[PDB]
Amino acid sequence: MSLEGIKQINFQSINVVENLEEAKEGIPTIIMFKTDTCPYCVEMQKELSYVSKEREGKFNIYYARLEEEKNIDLAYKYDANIVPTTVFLDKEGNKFYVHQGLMRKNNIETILNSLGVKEGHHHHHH
Repeated sequence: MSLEGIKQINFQSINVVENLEEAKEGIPTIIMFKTDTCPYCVEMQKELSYVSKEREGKFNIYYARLEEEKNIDLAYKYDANIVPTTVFLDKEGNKFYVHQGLMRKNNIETILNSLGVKEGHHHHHH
């Protein structure tokens, strides 16, 4: 939430990453492209929190802020021209499904299921 600012913004965003620089491979990668100031981002973030609640350690959620330079090429590489551009990638980053527009937990979650989310088999059984 809105605290610290330095490197603790993701206190509500679990399974998420600041940038691909922090993101890794193996676990399927979901890229949501967002401008600096965007309300729809927050709405989808909390939805993502719900998804992460039902899916601990399986995929990574990359918040692709248009605030940086890397997301210029990143944007076009993943067909991002509207916020939020949600592109669903499988384990190695196979761009399977892009969706430009807001969604909900169920629908996001179903698309992950459509990718496969194969890796991420590090989930505590209890």
